[PDB]
Order: sequence, then C-alpha cells, then structure tokens
Amino acid sequence: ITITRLLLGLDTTPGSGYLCAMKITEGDLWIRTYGRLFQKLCSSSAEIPIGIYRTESH
Amino acid sequence: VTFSTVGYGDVTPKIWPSQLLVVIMICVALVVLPLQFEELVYLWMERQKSGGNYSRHRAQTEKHVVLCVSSLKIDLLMDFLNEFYAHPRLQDYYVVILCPTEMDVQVRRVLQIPLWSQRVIYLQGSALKDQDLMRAKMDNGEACFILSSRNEVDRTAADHQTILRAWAVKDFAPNCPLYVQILKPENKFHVKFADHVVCEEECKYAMLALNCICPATSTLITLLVHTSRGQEGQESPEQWQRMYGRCSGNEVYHIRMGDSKFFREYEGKSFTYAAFHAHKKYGVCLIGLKREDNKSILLNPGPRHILAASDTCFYINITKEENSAFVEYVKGYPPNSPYIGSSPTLCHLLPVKAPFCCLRLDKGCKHNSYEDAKAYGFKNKLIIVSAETAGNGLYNFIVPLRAYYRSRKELNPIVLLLDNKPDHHFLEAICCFPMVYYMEGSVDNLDSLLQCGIIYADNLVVVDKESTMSAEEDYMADAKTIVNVQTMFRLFPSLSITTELTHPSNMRFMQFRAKDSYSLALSKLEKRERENGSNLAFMFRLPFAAGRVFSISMLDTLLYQSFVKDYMITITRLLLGLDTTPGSGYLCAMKITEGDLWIRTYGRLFQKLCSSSAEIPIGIYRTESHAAEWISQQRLSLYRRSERQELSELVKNRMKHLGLPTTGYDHQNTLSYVLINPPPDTRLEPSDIVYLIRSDPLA
Amino acid sequence: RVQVEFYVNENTFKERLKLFFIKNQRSSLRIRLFNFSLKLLTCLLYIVRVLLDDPALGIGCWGCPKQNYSFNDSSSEINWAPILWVERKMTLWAIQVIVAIISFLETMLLIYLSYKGNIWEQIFRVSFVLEMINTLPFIITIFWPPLRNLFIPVFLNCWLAKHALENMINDFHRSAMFNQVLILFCTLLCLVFTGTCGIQHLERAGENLSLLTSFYFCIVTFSTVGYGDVTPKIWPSQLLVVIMICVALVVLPLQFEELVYLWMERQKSGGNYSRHRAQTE
Amino acid sequence: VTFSTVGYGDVTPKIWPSQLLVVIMICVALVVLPLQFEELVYLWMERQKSGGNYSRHRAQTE
Amino acid sequence: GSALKDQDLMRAKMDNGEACFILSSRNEVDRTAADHQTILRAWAVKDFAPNCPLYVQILKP
Ligand SMILES: [K+]
Ligand SMILES: [K+]
Ligand SMILES: [K+]
Ligand SMILES: [K+]
Ligand code: NA
Ligand SMILES: [Zn+2]
Repeated sequence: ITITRLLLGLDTTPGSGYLCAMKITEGDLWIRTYGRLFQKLCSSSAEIPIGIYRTESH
Repeated sequence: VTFSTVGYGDVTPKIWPSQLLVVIMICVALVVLPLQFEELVYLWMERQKSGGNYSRHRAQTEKHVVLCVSSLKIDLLMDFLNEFYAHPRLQDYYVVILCPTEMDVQVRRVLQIPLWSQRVIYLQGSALKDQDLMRAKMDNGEACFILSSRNEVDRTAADHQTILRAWAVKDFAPNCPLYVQILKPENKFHVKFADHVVCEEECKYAMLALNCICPATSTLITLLVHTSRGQEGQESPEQWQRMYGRCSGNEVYHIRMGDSKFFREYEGKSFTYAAFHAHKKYGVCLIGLKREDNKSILLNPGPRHILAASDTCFYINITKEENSAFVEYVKGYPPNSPYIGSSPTLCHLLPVKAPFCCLRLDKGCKHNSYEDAKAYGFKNKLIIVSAETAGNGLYNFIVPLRAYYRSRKELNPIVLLLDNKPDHHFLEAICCFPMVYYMEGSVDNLDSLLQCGIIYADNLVVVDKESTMSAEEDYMADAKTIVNVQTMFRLFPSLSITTELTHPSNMRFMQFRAKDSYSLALSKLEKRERENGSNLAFMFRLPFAAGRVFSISMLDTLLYQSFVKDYMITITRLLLGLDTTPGSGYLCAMKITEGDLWIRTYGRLFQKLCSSSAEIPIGIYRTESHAAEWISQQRLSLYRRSERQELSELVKNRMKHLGLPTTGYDHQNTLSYVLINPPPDTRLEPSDIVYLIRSDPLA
Repeated sequence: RVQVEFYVNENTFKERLKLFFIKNQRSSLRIRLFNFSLKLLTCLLYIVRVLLDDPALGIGCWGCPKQNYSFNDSSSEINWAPILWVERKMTLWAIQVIVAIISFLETMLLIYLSYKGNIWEQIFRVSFVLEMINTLPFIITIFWPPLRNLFIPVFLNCWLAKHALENMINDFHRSAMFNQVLILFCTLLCLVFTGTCGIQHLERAGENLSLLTSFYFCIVTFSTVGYGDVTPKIWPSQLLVVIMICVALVVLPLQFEELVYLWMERQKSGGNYSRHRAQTE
Repeated sequence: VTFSTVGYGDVTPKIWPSQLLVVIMICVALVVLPLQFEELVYLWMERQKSGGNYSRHRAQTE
Repeated sequence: GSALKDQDLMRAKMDNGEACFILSSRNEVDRTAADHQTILRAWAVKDFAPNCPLYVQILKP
C-alpha cells in the first residue's frame, strides 16, 4: 500500500522519487536493447526504468 | 392396519366381495382425504399467525394486564417484563400483548422459556377492533398500556394510531386505567382522559436541556425510573463500579408519614429537619411531600413547612419501606404557547418580542449587523442544539434554560443549528426568550459550527434527526450521528457533546478511544447482568454514566413503573420543570470547590445545607482520573506533523477563512458517574457536582 | 442504624425456594438434570425388570401362589393373570419406589409453588396426569404385600423424560435446527419404547413375545411395513397397536410441523467455526 | 418390498441378526434419504426456471 | 452473520484471527452510508479483538 501510494504521488515522503515517463524517439534508436537504456540512465540521471509501454501495428 | 398402510396379513379378506370392498375402501381414501388435507394445509399456514386467546375463565382469577403495541420488538419487550415483574406485588399478574403483527422470531424463544411462558400471553390482533379487545379481556384488565411506535416513517401518524387506540380502548372498557405513551407534545391533549400519559418529546428535550445546567441529569432521571435491586457490578474490581452500581438501586418511593418507620418521629417538626435526620440515621433522602388536603406534590416544600400525621412522604431509598428490616429581562409567562396543554412557566422574557430577523445569526438585519457569535460577544458560554426541524418538542428545550429560578447572569445563549428553516409558528414561540438564536446548518460541516460559536460553547446537544429514526438496521439509525460526533470529539476535545441515540445499543461506538482496551472490560460487566436479568445492562457504559448519551428507550420505563407508583410521572415532570406546581422546588446543581473541601463527608454537606438554605441534595456527579533549499525543510516538517497538529491547523485555517479571530481556540482523561443518594459517610473529592432540590424562591 | 434491603421476601421459606426452583436460571437446569436423569433411570430399571424374568416357571401375585400359565388359540378367552401380575423383584421395587415418591413430592411442591390461578391450569396439563398415573399406583403399593408384584406402566416416564429434555434445550444447549431434530429423535424413541414394552407385557398372556422380538415388531409397524410373521393374536395387544398407531399420527405431525418451520431456517445462518479449530487452523 | 414399505411377509427374517439388520436398515434409510430429498426439493424449485438446452447434435442438422 | 454483533464475532473467532478484512460495498444506493457501515464495523471488530491486525477498504477519502 505504501509502495503503490508512493508511485501515484498520493503520499510524498521527503527524498522519495516519482513515477515519470519518457518517449524513445529515433534519436535514441541507437540504444537497441532495454539493458543499454538502463546503463545510460543509471550513469547520467540515475532514473530507474520500471517497464515499457510498447505500441504495435495491429 | 389397512388405512395405516400396515397390512400385517393375520386378518385378511378371503372372499371376493370383501376383497372388492377393501379395494373400493382404499380408493375412496385417496380421493376423499387429500381434499381434506388441501384445505387443512391451506389452514396450516394460517395457524402460524393469529395465535393465542385469553380464556374467559382465566380473566376472572388471573388478574392480567394488557399491552397494546403496534409492533413488538425484543428490546421493547424485555425492558417491560424486567420492569413490570421487578416488583413483588406484581408477580401474580399475567401480561397480555395485543400486537397486530405476528411474533418476531427472536420474541418467540424469550416467550418460550419457562420463566416467560406462564406469565406472558401473545395475541395477534389490533386494539382498534373490539373483536380483539374481547380476546384480551380488556374489560377485566387492571391496566392497559398503549405504546407508540418510535421507528415508523410517519411520526404524526404513529401518534394518531395511539390516540384512536386510546379512544377505542376507552369506550370498550370505560372502567379500566389507561396508560398512554405519546410521541409528540401537540397530541398530548387528545389523550388527556388517560390516567398516566408520558410524552417522549416533552420529557426528552427537557432532560437534554438540564444536562447543560446540571450535568448527567438525563442519567439521574434514568436510574431513578429503572427498578433494580442494587447489586449490579458488586463483583467488579474497580472501586467506583462497586459503589456506583450500588447507589444506582435508589428509586423514588412514597409512604404516609405516620405509617413510615423512617419519618414517624419527626411529626410536627420542619420538613428540612426530617429530611436531614432521616438521611443521617437511615440513609434515605426525603425529597418532597404531598398533603392530604391537596393532590399536588411539592418537591422540598421548605423549612417553613411542618410535618403532619396525614401527609404523604416521597423519599429515595434502595427499596420500599415495607420491604425493610429496620438590559433588564422582564419576568412573565411566554404569550404564544405553540401547542395546547403547554405548561405555563415563569420565564425570563425580553421587554419587547424580538423580530424574526433578529433571531437569525448567519445573516444580519437592519437592527444588528453581526453575523456570528464572535461579533455578538456573549458574556457566557453558548449552548448549541443540532436539531433537524424546530418544533413543539424543541420549544421544551428552551423553557427549563430560561425559567425564572435560574440566575439571570448565568443564562447561556441558546443557538439552534436547524437543518431546515424554522416555521413562523415556532419563531413566534421563542421570539420572547432572551439570547435565543438560530442558524441553518448541520453538525457535519465545520464552517457552520464555527459560525455558531463552537469555539466557546459549553455544550453541543446533538438531538436525534427525525428522518433517520425509521432506519431498518439498528446501527443505520445512528451511523451518521456517531461518526459526525466522533469528528467533533477529535477536533474539539474540550467540548461537551451530549448525543441522543435512536437505539441504546449504539453506545459502544460513542466514546471509542482507539488505544484503550476498556471497552472489552465493559462487556464482561454486562454479561453477568445479562445472566442475572437486570434492567440497566447499559448502566456501566462510559458515555451513559457520564451523561453524554441518552436514548429515549431509557425513559419508556417511566410508564411501566407508573403502574405501581402513580406519582412517578409527576415526580419526574417536576424535577425537569415540565410542570410547575406553586410551592414546589426545582432541580439545581452546585460545584464543590476547594473552599468547601473542609466538608469531608457527604453527610456533613447535608447538615450545612439543611441548616442554611434548606436544599436537599439528591446525588453526586463524581469525576475521576481514568528557494529550493528553503522548502526542503517545509517538506520534512509538514510530513512529520502529528494528527493533533493537522486537526488544529484545520480549524484555525477555517476561522481565518470565515473571518473569525484565530486566537481563543486553544484533552478528556476524565471518568464521570452519577451516585444517587450516597451514604452520608461518602467522601467529597474535589471537582464534585452535587445535585440539589432547592426550595421554591417564592415560598 | 443498619438496614438490610429486600429482607421481607427472601426471609420467607416459600419465597427463598421459589428462587431456587423457578427464578434462578442456573439452578433450574440443575434441577431438570436431576428429573430427566431420574426418568431415564426408572425407564432403564423397567427394561431391566422385564429382562431377568421368565414367566415359564410361574406367575403369581406375591409370595407363594405362583403357577405356570399356558395359552391356546382355540379358547377365545384371555387369561388376565399375566397381564397384571409380574414377579418384579425386591430391589427393583426399592430403587423404583424411591424415584416414585421423589417425583411425587417434587412435582406437588411445584404445584403449590407456581399456583396463582385457582389450580385449574396445573391439574389439567398432560404432564401432571402422566406422572400421577405412573407414580401414584406405585406409592400405594408399599402398603400391601400382595400388591408389590403389580404391573405399572412405568415405561411412560420416557415421555416426561422427553418433556424435561425439551424444557432443557429451550434455554441452554446442554445449532437451532439440530435442537429440534434431536427432539424428533427422542419422541420416536419414546414412541417405540412404549410400543415395545407395551406389546411385550400385553403378550405375556399369549405368544410370550421376547423383548427383542417385540422391538423388531414395533419397528416394522411404525415404518408401516408390517410383514406379519410377528403379529398380535389377542385383543388387548390388537387394541394397543391400534392405539399406538393413532397416537403416532397425532404426536408426530406436530413435531414435523415445527421441524419444517425450522427446515426453512436451516437454509440460512449456516456455519460455525469450532473453538477447537481456532487453536490450530 | 421392504424399502417400499410393502412387506408382504412371504419372505421374512426369522433369526435375530437379520431382524436387527432390517431394523437398522430402516433406520439408516430414514436418516440418509431425507437429506438427499431436502437438497432435491431445494433443486426442485430451480428446475422450474432455466429449463431447456439446444443439443449440439441438433444444430448440425436442424 | 454481521460483524457488528459480538455474538457473530465469537463464531468467526475474531479474537484468534491472523487478519480481518472489512470491504465496503461498492454497488449500494448510498455511498456515504456504505462507508459508515465500514467505519462502525472497523470499530466493532477493534474493541472485540484489540490484538488483531485490521484491513479496511474505505470508499470515500
Ligand atoms: K406401507
Ligand atoms: K404389509
Ligand atoms: K405395508
Ligand atoms: K407409506
Ligand atoms: Na434504580
Ligand atoms: Zn432585526
């Protein structure tokens, strides 16, 4: 309950992060793998990616 | 053995005509019997209801008593049998019950047990049909109890059900004492022919209006009208639960003075002399007497009164004596009485009737432009009543607060938080009383109470809403009022909130300190009384004993007790000031301060009063001790603030928004209970409030 | 002075034991446990009594005059001696008569104790008369020697044993539908019990039916089977099965009606978590 | 002819164990059958509604 | 049986449970009265089984 209410910003403990989103553009397409994306973020902005919102052509 | 389908075969037909006969005799059986069975099962379902009849032979000897209710419930019945049969004089009587509806499932077994099977008789049938008044033998009963239904959707139509039922039983059994419990005070004059009438609204509102002056008065009048032996909670480890459960066995009893062993010797002496020396010697409190010449009963007639051989004495004792081994405010009557039969009382009145615009608070008028109790600047602490619809019953809340014997400077500004705008009929009644205001709102929202002046209010009487009484489930009646009060108990810990509950069983939800586990202990105290069958199973609840919660199911016992004691309704209605016989005293209160601490014992307090002011103390209300770098610390501080700080920051911010000054806003670790007529050796601890019956000022 | 309350009522001898017998809830079940177990005790001693006797060696009134009795089908007359005379014992007489006097004094004490209404209600009730007819003949038998070995339908005490049991379960449990089917089992036990004992004793004149044979016969009769291998041959036993059938259709449907009134209640409120389960589960 | 409560009597138990067995068999019948009957009548009322089904074999041809 | 009656909290052995789940009724006509059913049920189970972890699902904030 605390983890969920922290992701939605319902409660704000000082020093705790917030759930954000980033759009992978063609300028970031050289980062082929999700792991390499983890490496870039955890060395520049220290943002921890939870998951991926993937869109297809159905 | 043939029609039982057994057919042993020792005896059988051997010749063809008899063989045909048993065949044709069998066949007629399956064609004649099922038809009888069908109508029988069509009447099997009818036998479930309409069950019972009181035989005419029984009525000549059994000396029964009828109880015409519209719908019998388990709570209402067990409050009657535990009271009707608590007197030794009534052990012979049979209880007949004329309920038009069938027996409730939980009422089945409690009438099936051997104790309540040879006493209680249930007859489904309406008192409005003379065919059902013959079954109950209404012409032979020793008393008839009509009780109004409290939990119906219509309250003025559940009262006309009672007026017609009092009329139907009066012309069918003219020589039968009638006992009526009416709901509203406007319908009180139609049942005036009855011997003993108890009105819920007139009596309830006048006791919620005495908790503001004499705390826990609604509890004192509750344990007085509940007949109990006086042994509840004697096995308790706690000291107060032993003594408070003992003194709560005190009832108001009557006796002729010459036949009384208590008061015989004080013939020809002053009444205050007899009252004190009876308490000193035996421990009985003589509250008032009735002379033989008059039929009026006077509470504490005064020191000038002299006892006589003919007078009748009303005292408080554990049991009956025969069961004992050894600007200026003008003083005048309010002109416009909202209903017929309204008791005229000498009250404090404004010299000129205030206009209806001057009574309202939230919006000012041409005369005064004040909008809240802060702008008015009341000298005394307020009294807020959170009723729903102001009516005849609420008018009975103001008269005891404005009566003449109350000190003029001690008058508390009454403010009514009405959910609905009062009618012009009600405003005409209260326009004469001083410092009586009203304002639309509710107890739920916080702005309305702040505008009312709840910051500096001594009491917040939360009257039960008439809309919620018809709730199906028991808790659903007070599910909103308990939570709304629980919000104000946190926001305003110092406030004294008196709540009216629809069902007395909802007292458990009231106090609800979360960390405390004393609620479990309070149930163990009730289990032993449940097995012992005591009237006051609710006696040891913390809100009830402190006088904070009062349901009108507590005063239904006033009517049944009036059967054996015809004076109980007059005595009760005299203590609340509902009726004012000239020369009768009034219920007062005194606070024992440290300046009076040299009076160690309650008996010595009796001696001081009965020699200086001739005030007779009933009991004791005893209390116990039971920029990004700058707001980075704002985040750390506003996140770690306690709930008490969060709530305090809420009311102050609202007062800032509505415009009231933030100052003056700035907690109940206290246990209270009511000792009725304690022995004269009991100590007088500080913070004690002693109930009094002061003599009539105009004696 | 010192004053003690309510001494007017409790000091009286009648009112003190009024609380003990009727008013006190805890004492009532203790008293009923005494009566119900006593009624089972007198019924069991009845079953013992019929068990150890063999009427082949001689039946008489009491003492010396005992002679073997025989039955023949051709003579349509009944020898009425074995129907009334039975050489019950000396000790079963003693233990049973103690029960008989104890029940009489206990109930007549209750008769006066609960009397309020011209003692019309108490005498008429079926519970009162049933105890009279199976104890009063058994109290007067103390006086005479020749009336000691006299047949008394003491098996009928199972009915008052059932009445004591249902007065028990009304207040305390020692479910709701189980509380009624248990009573339905009891009345079936009492109904069979009187049928077995009644047929056994009435068949002392003829067929000399044993106790088990009568029990089998009584079961195939109340189940409406009626094979016919064992049948009553003499008119008192024929009357008994007729009157035993008739009481069945007038005592059983009443139990059935309240059971079906509780059959519908068994659909809801079902389930309970046993206290033994909570300690481990 | 015993569980139908007929009991002609041409064939009967003559010895006490068999006599006990028919007695105990009648007793278990009266305690095991009403329980089955109760749930059946609780489902007798449900048979009035929700009645009917179109067989899969019928759909291929009908 | 209702959790508001201690006679039914003894059957469920509320004093012995390892957790108590009160869930509000979402599909009732009154949403502020289906919430007070839960506040009182959280109160009733708290004073009958004070040493029992309580789990409440409330409807309105
Ligand atoms: K049959
Ligand atoms: K047959
Ligand atoms: K048959
Ligand atoms: K049959
Ligand atoms: Na009392
Ligand atoms: Zn004005």
